Amino acid sequence: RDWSSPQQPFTIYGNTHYVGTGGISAVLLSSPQGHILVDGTTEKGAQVVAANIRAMGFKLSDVKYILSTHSHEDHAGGISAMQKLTGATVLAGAANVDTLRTGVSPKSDPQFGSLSNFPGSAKVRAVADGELVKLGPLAVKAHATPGHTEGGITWTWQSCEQGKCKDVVFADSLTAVSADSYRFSDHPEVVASLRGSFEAVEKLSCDIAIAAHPEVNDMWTRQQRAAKEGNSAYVDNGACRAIAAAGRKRLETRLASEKR
Ligand SMILES: Nc1ccc(C(=O)O)c(S)c1
Ligand SMILES: [Zn+2]
Ligand SMILES: [Zn+2]
Repeated sequence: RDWSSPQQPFTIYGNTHYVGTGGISAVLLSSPQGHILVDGTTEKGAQVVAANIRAMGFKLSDVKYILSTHSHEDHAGGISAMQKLTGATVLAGAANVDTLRTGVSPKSDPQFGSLSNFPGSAKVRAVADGELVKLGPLAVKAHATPGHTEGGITWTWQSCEQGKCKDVVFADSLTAVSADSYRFSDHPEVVASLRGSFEAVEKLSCDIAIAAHPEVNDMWTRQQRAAKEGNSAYVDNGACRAIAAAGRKRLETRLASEKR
């Protein structure tokens, strides 16, 4: 389950398909009028994501938007390659646009000093908090969830099967992690951003959460459960509350560790 590893794709609910690697989520939201891809995985992973989309019966040229959670190599490293293969427009939070274009994270990032660069993408555009991305019948909402990065976005939509619908959340990372030289306690904007994000995420309408690191919401345990129980195994309307709680715990543990 490495970040670049092959992973046979699978449908989670309705027109929501997992097309990522063994270790990094990517989702295709499909329609007869064209598709939206969420995240690219790693640079090597782009070849996995591309093959996975085709394996689910879709054409790369029909992917019209690529949505970015955040601009680190594990989630975004494959975006540039996928953008070239698809012709899609890449959408991201305002403060991560430059990072996606250059593939270099800025000094505001708590991990700055310890991050690896990744390939810069063409056709990157900003979206605002609350903004709707529409493609034919698809409607995906952007939710600003900064803190791990300034431009982090958590993306939400509804998928349906014969009129039975579920709220799906592609949850950005909410993790307080840094270079050795960084003190969160010295950076009130980052702390406040993280805390606002925990609050936003624990309030989302959230039947099915797909975390950018899939194990954050136990994707592989759920998939194994789904073999007998069906796709209700992915459904858990407390999952966003739980992702937020774990984010809060990681930050509180970190701030305690920093006390003089
Ligand atoms: N070192 C870390 C930890 C956590 C994440 C994350 O996405 O939560 C990343 S990219 C890097
Ligand atoms: Zn990250
Ligand atoms: Zn990550």
